[PDB]
Amino acid sequence: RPRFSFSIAAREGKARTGTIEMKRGVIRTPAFMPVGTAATVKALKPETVRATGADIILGNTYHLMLRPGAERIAKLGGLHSFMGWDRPILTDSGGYQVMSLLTKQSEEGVTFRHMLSPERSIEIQHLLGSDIVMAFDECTPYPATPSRAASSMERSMRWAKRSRDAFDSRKEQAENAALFGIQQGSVFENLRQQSADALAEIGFDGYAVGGLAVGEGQDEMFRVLDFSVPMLPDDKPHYLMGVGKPDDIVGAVERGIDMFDCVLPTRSGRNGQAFTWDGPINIRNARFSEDLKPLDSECHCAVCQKWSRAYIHHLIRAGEILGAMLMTEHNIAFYQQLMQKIRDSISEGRFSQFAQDFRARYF
Amino acid sequence: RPRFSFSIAAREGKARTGTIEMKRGVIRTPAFMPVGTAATVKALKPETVRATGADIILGNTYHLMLRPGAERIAKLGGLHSFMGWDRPILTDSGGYQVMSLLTKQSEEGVTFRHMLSPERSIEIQHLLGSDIVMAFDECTPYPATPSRAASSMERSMRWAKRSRDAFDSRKEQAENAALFGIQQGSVFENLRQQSADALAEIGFDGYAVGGLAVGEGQDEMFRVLDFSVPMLPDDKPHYLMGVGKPDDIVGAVERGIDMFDCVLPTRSGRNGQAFTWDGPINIRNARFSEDLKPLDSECHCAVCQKWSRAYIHHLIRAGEILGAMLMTEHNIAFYQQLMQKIRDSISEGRFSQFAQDFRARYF
Ligand SMILES: CNc1nc2c(CCNC[C@]34C[C@H]5C[C@H](C[C@H](C5)C3)C4)c3nc(N)[nH]c(=O)c3cc2[nH]1
Ligand SMILES: CNc1nc2c(CCNC[C@]34C[C@H]5C[C@H](C[C@H](C5)C3)C4)c3nc(N)[nH]c(=O)c3cc2[nH]1
Ligand SMILES: [Zn+2]
Ligand SMILES: [Zn+2]
Repeated sequence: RPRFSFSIAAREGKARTGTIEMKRGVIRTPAFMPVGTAATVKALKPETVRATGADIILGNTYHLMLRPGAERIAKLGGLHSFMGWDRPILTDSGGYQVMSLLTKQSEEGVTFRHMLSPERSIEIQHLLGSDIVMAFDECTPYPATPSRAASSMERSMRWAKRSRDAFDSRKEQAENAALFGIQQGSVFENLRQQSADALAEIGFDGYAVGGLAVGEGQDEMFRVLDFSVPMLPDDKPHYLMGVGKPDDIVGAVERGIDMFDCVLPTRSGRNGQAFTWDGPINIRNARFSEDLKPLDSECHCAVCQKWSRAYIHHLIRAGEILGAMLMTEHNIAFYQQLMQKIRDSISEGRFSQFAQDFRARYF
Repeated sequence: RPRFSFSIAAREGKARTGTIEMKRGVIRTPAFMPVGTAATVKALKPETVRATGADIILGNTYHLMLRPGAERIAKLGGLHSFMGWDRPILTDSGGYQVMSLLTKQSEEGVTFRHMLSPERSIEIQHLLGSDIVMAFDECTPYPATPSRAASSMERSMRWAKRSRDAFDSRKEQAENAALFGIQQGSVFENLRQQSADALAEIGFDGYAVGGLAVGEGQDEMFRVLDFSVPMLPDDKPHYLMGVGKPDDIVGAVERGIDMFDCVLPTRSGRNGQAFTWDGPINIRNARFSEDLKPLDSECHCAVCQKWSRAYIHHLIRAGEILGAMLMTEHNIAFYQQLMQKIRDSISEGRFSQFAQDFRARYF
């Protein structure tokens, strides 16, 4: 396999389905990437994550640099060996924590004491042995004034160039990993354009839409996606960072997005929320106490083949670890099944009908 | 398979190895039974528990009657269907909580508000669909004066008769399940004898040694086992309740015990203690932070085939669920491997040498 190749096999409107080939495996797109902070997809063994259909998982610079440490993970053989996942890994750069968290910021980077800069972030991702490296950016807070959004975005573009140069200066990283740039600009079309232009001028293997799912709501997110994704190079993958609920994903795919990551299936699962084709349910609710049906009626996952809502209701109410294990496996499988249905419907030219059918039932 | 059959295949001294055949499967003895309070072996799927080699698991009247409720579990199909374990299940009767916990006691039973009595305990075990039912007893506290130990023991024997009669009066239970009586008497030989005599006069399918592992220490426990186990019928299984550390198990087998249950491999695992043939280790200790070896060098479990001490060290320190999953799988597998080595060494007539070798290395 090559270091990186994206090929588009079918289109419907702005939607695309295809594959990313990398040394450690193939990624079917549109793709959902389960996430983790501490070198684990919470409550799942890697083999379980792979069984749900995930092709790639996501890790993060900020948390792994604190614990167990990037240098430590490299001494131990890298992240793949450490956690036992041998397929591609994408790592975020720390740029969302630049917003979400404790800091002193400057053009050099951000101090948290721990420092992150374009160079340090790319170095940490190298030490982890990430397959897809994210540029170090600033997720602009929402709302932002145009002036502030512009200043933030411009800094991110300078950081994007520094990220590219750091990555290219490390031959092993440049020969075996991919680098994605991240578009900023808040909700403003001209800033989004300026950012896309800067990023394509630098040149990346893939392009993320950053700065969304930060409180603007779905309607505004979709409005921004409407003009922002066509600004990105068509022939490279488009990654929407931190999205989202099943209906967010469907709409985003309709607007040209190829890749997604979100804590929702994992986190929500441990809190008792199960995704179903009839919408989400909270398994802790008393109405499930004697319900022998599986979480979802059509789901193919191992949890729905064997255990009832009633049992899982009990496990979550009792604070049992197996409750979190089962809910998480189901929700990740659900998400993977959603992505499969999306890929199949685009390849068959019936995605708009699927999106319609999906929404009528889910809502 | 019959309702219940115990056959002894080999002996060495007081030690025995054999099988218990029941409708839901065969149990190899000496046996270790993983336990749970809430219709789960904590942090493990049933299939994982079975893969470690367990033939039978233990549940408990007291906790399941509180949550999710015995009647509820029966409405849902019984414990086996509910939790997804189709092999035998032994249930304790609530008698240890009579000691360990909130109560008003009388000859009728104990109020906790929830009531337990011989009749109610046996009924709950029926509703759960337990394969091996424990008589409802009182675990005498330690230390106890001879007078108090006797009074307690006598009440337990009256409760044992009531337990037998309740069990026999329910034809489905009597035809498909087994009933074990529990010997009391504290540390006093004459009371232990009186109790064994009472229990054999009633007649049970198996006999438990109750009232130990309640703070007397190993030396005293062994001294009591020395005279107490030969008081029990030789041709029925001998179950030591709530024991124990690997060396407790080896010594108890040397004194004629066939069956064991303990929270240690599960609980200790979630707290960071791993069992190894070189003794227990606390994986949280900094000395393991960069240790690429598995938990144990010889263990056959899936965790030792794939992950390092370093990774599991990280998981436990980070409070990750997968840390508890991995530690628990390993410790239960370890315990099952110990039992296999014990069974093999008795069947080959080299158990005393194994016990010796085991202790030299473990300590
Ligand atoms: C929620 N909406 C949202 N997320 C966003 C992220 C993080 C993506 N998820 C990774 C992450 C973040 C947290 C939570 C988990 C694990 C680990 C820490 C990595 C996912 C973002 N990351 C970067 N670098 N830049 C953004 O603009 C950005 C915008 C986001 N908008
Ligand atoms: C620790 N030493 C010890 N245990 C003992 C138990 C409980 C066995 N384990 C079941 C149990 C108990 C707790 C903890 C887990 C799950 C569930 C609740 C069932 C194991 C005992 N049970 C009964 N009926 N009688 C005893 O004399 C007795 C003595 C014990 N001495
Ligand atoms: Zn499912
Ligand atoms: Zn092991």
